[PDB]
Amino acid sequence: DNSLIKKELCTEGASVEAKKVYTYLRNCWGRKTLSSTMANVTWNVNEAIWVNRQTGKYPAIACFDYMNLPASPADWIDYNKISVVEDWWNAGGLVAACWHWNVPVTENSSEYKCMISETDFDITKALQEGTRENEIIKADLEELAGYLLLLKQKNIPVIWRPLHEAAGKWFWWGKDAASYKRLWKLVYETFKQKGLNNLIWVWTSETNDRDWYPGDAYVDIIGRDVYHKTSAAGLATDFDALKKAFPDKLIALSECGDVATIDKQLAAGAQWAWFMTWYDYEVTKDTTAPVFNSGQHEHADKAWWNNAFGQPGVICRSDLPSFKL
Ligand SMILES: OC[C@H]1O[C@H](OC[C@H]2O[C@@H](O[C@H]3[C@H](O)[C@H](O)[C@H](O[C@H]4[C@H](O)[C@H](O)[C@H](O)O[C@@H]4CO)O[C@@H]3CO)[C@@H](O)[C@@H](O)[C@@H]2O[C@@H]2O[C@H](CO)[C@@H](O)[C@H](O)[C@@H]2O)[C@H](O)[C@@H](O)[C@H]1O
Ligand SMILES: [Ca+2]
Ligand SMILES: [Cl-]
Repeated sequence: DNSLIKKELCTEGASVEAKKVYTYLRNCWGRKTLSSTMANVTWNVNEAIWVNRQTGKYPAIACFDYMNLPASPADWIDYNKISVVEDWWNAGGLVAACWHWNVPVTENSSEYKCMISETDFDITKALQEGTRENEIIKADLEELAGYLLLLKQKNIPVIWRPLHEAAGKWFWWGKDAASYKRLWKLVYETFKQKGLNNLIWVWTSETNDRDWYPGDAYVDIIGRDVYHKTSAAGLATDFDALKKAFPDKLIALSECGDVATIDKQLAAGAQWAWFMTWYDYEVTKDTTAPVFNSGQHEHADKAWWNNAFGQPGVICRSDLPSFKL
């Protein structure tokens, strides 16, 4: 029974494809779990290709990262070149994106980071009109809205997960809950101003952090990021806690590495809407290097993925229905 899960996206006039994707996810709730991989760093499906070469199947969802706004467009990274994203969608896969929001390490720096230990960027100043920090984030949102509009123009919906792990307090946007929620609302309202109706909004919870929750008007799905947790009972306890906290929303395992196998998690009752393994930089950065074939992987290796795909409840790319017209 999925009747508790809200039926409509929080976005007024959401795109036809985004509604189809959301409806399918809602229909899968409690029955199936989608598989997902992260890009190697930002803008490729190298980890999806790796999983196929390890297992014979592709993950359902491929995720991309808009982290490289400061350098793009550039010869080595150009978010205007959306062919990698179109190709994956046109091969029948679902598209996701997150955003490590990189900001100057200090005033006038040419180096950009997101962790609080590596940048003194102040969110309080970023929300004050016209400060250096405010003009920076407004210019980033303006550039990113342009990139996402290229996908909306192509009728590609995006499972969109910005500003993640806020209550872990290790990113610059996790200074305090009140400014965090103002920043989320600013992103949401900016993207609405630019007509981005193709986004399904995923808010990443640290559990027990309702004061950081941006609110029902700005969130569609709840995400949870978990590393180094090999007790399946522990993961199911987290799953059930999030379910009690947000009874009307899908709950996903939006990042994971070094976690119990999916069969153990499902047996324990953790029925995530999807799981996405993080990328292993050295293994998948080059699909033609010998390391690409080893099967070893810092977050989920060949055995883990072969176990996941051997489960009835797990959806691979070929199991998905069509989300086009
Ligand atoms: O332009 C400004 C930027 O320059 C630097 O990054 C560019 C550089 O990125 C390399 O990947 C890094 C990435 O920068 C992150 O630091 C990433 O952090 C991840 C953590 O490792 C961990 O996994 C965490 O959970 O998640 C984080 C988010 O992904 O790590 C990776 C790996 O170290 C890599 O892509 C480089 O290739 C790239 O540099 C370019 O390289 C090409 C050729 O390969 C050159 O032609 C270009 O001129 C670049 O040098 C800086 O780190 C950024 O923060 C930012 O300042
Ligand atoms: Ca740029
Ligand atoms: Cl497949």
